[PDB]
Amino acid sequence: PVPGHPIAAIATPVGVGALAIVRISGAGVLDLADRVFRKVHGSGKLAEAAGYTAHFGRLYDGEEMVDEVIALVFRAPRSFTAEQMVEFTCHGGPVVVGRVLRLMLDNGCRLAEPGEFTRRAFLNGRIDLLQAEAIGEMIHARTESAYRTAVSQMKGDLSVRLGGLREQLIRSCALIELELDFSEEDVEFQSRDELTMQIETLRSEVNRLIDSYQHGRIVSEGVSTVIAGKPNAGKSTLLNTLLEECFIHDKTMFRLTDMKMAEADLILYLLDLGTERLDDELTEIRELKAAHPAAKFLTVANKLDRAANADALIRAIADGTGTEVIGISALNGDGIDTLKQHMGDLVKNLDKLHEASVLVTSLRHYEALRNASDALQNALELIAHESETELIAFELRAALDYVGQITGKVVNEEVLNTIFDKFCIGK
Amino acid sequence: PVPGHPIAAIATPVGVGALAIVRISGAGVLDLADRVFRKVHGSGKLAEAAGYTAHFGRLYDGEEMVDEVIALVFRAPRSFTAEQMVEFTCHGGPVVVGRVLRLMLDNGCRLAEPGEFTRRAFLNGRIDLLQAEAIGEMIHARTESAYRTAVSQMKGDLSVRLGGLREQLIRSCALIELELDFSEEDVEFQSRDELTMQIETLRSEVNRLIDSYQHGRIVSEGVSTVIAGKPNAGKSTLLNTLLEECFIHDKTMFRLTDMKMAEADLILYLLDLGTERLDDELTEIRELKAAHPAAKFLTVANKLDRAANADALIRAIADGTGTEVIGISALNGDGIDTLKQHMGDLVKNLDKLHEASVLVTSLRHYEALRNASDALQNALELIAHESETELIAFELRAALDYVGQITGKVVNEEVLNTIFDKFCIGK
Ligand SMILES: Nc1nc(=O)c2c([nH]1)NC[C@@H](CNc1ccc(C(=O)N[C@@H](CCC(=O)O)C(=O)O)cc1)N2C=O
Ligand SMILES: Nc1nc(=O)c2c([nH]1)NC[C@@H](CNc1ccc(C(=O)N[C@@H](CCC(=O)O)C(=O)O)cc1)N2C=O
Ligand SMILES: Nc1nc2c(ncn2[C@@H]2O[C@H](COP(=O)(O)OP(=O)(O)O)[C@@H](O)[C@H]2O)c(=O)[nH]1
Ligand SMILES: Nc1nc2c(ncn2[C@@H]2O[C@H](COP(=O)(O)OP(=O)(O)O)[C@@H](O)[C@H]2O)c(=O)[nH]1
Repeated sequence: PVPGHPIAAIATPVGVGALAIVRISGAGVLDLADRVFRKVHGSGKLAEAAGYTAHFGRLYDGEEMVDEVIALVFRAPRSFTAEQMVEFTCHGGPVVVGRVLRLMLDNGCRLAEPGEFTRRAFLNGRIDLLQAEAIGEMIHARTESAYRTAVSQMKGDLSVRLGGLREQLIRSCALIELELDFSEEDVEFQSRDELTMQIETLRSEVNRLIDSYQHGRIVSEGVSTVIAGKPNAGKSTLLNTLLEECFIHDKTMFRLTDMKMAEADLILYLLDLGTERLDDELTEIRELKAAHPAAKFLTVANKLDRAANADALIRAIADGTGTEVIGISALNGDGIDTLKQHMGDLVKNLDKLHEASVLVTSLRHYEALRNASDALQNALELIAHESETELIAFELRAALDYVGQITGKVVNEEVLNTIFDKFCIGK
Repeated sequence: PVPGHPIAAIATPVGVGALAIVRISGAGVLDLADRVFRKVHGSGKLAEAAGYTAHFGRLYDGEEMVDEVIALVFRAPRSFTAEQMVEFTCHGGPVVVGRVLRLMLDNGCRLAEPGEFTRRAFLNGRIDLLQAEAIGEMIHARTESAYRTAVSQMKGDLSVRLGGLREQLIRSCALIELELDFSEEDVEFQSRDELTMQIETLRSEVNRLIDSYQHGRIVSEGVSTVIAGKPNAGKSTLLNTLLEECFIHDKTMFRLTDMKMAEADLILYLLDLGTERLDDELTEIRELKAAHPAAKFLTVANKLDRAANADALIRAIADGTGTEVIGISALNGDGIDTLKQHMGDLVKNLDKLHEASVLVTSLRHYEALRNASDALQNALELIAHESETELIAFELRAALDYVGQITGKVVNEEVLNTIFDKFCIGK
């Protein structure tokens, strides 16, 4: 259970508050703490204290009282990082808290890399990659549904389901992984008949998951929306009135941005109604819609506040493009309520299984679940007819390898880096 | 030791972090905690737990897992508020932390008024008014010297010294407070000779303190500086290049502002060098200096970047006003280093006793120490010659009343309000 280098970090948000937490972790941490911590009543040393036990004392830079704090000892595996840690919670002043962090840093600790604490929690096996990512997802969450999704993932709901898939991928895999030497007349009395039934129910279980990512990505990172249109359309004017940037409506988040339009849930084409000289740029809107059939298209006719006649003009833009058109005054803010309601339509019209089925989020998992079900189909369709008995065991191990990668069974230490660099120093 | 209404509050700074602390306190708080907290391994209830003991469990809104937290039980008088409190430290996401606070609020707690926690700590007598104010002073501190000053006051250094004054004000006061009935031929063999010596050493001890406020106010709330001059002088241009607003230089803070000039440590008069048509507004600068003799005056000749000749002009502004003049280009930033150095001169030239003498800060204390030494002089000079023996006991009780007010011996519950309204919700 090797401990890491002692590391320290401010664990609470930057700013002014009643209290802050400096948290240190790693090899010999509470011996280090003892050099600077001094118990106020009696001298019960921290290194002598039980886990989950709090101590009121003072921090010192040699006769220089840094602050009055409360030290929380954690021991053994029974901590967040699953190593030795103490957590000073001090007065929540920026100058004070910074002094505390420095004191730790001067007396043995190094500054924590971003997400290193959770990284250690995963590496020590207290928590898995899903759960690790879930911690991050919760802290950054800005929607209720995003928050609730991370709670589920932290609780491990997905991990349970994925563990229930590793089940057959241990069962049916090791069943053929023992063809190594004992292959003379190996059977289980019509055994391959049940193996196909194991895979068919196994692959369909993976498919139920790969499906939820459509809803999941929306809940996690919101409905990605592009605002298109030629210069002077009103793009800027709409953007800041609706609030790279995002806003919330009907418990759903919308990521507004410009430029990769491949992968974009909703396209809003802005064109200045009755103002456009060259109005056959509705040919342009016809070929945006055509180039992104997966997206939801929505034609936003701007500058409705002038020319009070444009009902026929709206219908002409509609008919000429086959898209849906909405009249908008981005300056005044007219019909915006109607535009917003049309935007909230995207989530409403999708699918969504019985709420028991947990939503998979994050591209990484999706792609792996795909890679798994492809290897599963390779065993199902490509191999299961007349093909060999050694190449089939390759595909099954490939699937178990893929399902396991999402939970961290196979550590990539670059998959980890992209995950934890996303975290902030302190977690 | 009457407990207050259970109150809850986010105790950590607003924002995004690894961890946050919701802290609740008051009557029956850990019974309330128990309705929502659920220990993860075993069911050791919080209300059954020892003080200074931490518990890892989950918060719930009835089958709805709010978060995975760690509860810290505090009991009896042995807590910050000196009442029953638990402190949940949860994942530091704004959505999460807010959910936690709501859970507390829905299950018995009310939202804490600002500074109520420290208010309770003072009211329960765990801590005094000085120490109470010191907590605030530390959290808001933005200078090292401001930080170190609050630490001293939190440690109680001033309180010790002031307690050492309450000494004689109990000794010499009750010595004459027993003239109530036992006055027939009361003596202590030439007793009044030592009483004057008690007061003379007592009043001079108060005077040592009233003196430190000159340095103290600077350390606490910084050198208050007014930037004066007629429109188009360059006031705005200087202000934002030097950074209502304040900046730091030579470990000292400068409060820049416009208008009450009564009470202002440093006045900078800006006038556009070589640019001023009506240059006999140096009559105006002569009568600012004359109207505020206590302040430090400093004539700042702006717009030096044009007219490369103004050495003679500088000297003319100098000679015509008897002030010190500095050439400044507020736009380019020339001679600003020289202006800053002249500003740092104010703190350097003052007094400062041997560093053992603690700095009194805060107008409130100052005025009270004055009120005390005035009552002390009333006993010393007004009374001690031929005056009565009943009116002398009035002045001595007045001094003890004044010295005691600064430490909270006499609670004003409006003195308290102005102090704690200054605090933020959570402390
Ligand atoms: N003071 C504090 N420190 C933390 O590290 C922390 C909080 N609070 N609040 C939220 C909590 C959530 N995460 C956890 C998870 C597990 C453990 C832990 O000590 N693990 C033991 C539990 C066994 C037990 O005591 O019942 C384990 O062996 O799993 C600590 C924090 N968390 C971090 O965000
Ligand atoms: N978790 C936490 N809670 C707090 O309330 C708190 C921190 N940390 N860190 C800084 C500390 C400073 N203030 C104090 C002061 C006294 C006590 C206290 O429990 N008083 C007992 C001490 C006796 C003992 O255990 O030795 C007393 O009777 O005076 C708690 C916090 N503080 C708040 O800002
Ligand atoms: N009358 C009117 N003018 C608008 C409206 N929206 C934008 N404009 C004007 O059109 C100009 C360009 O708009 P802008 O949002 O910057 O479009 P963009 O440059 O393509 O992002 C601005 O100077 C606005 O004054 C609108 O709804 N009504
Ligand atoms: N060349 C030059 N122009 C300046 C300087 N300082 C200010 N100005 C100009 O003087 C004008 C008024 O300055 P301002 O700071 O607003 O003075 P205030 O209105 O009295 O606060 C501005 O428009 C500046 O362009 C300087 O140091 N050099």
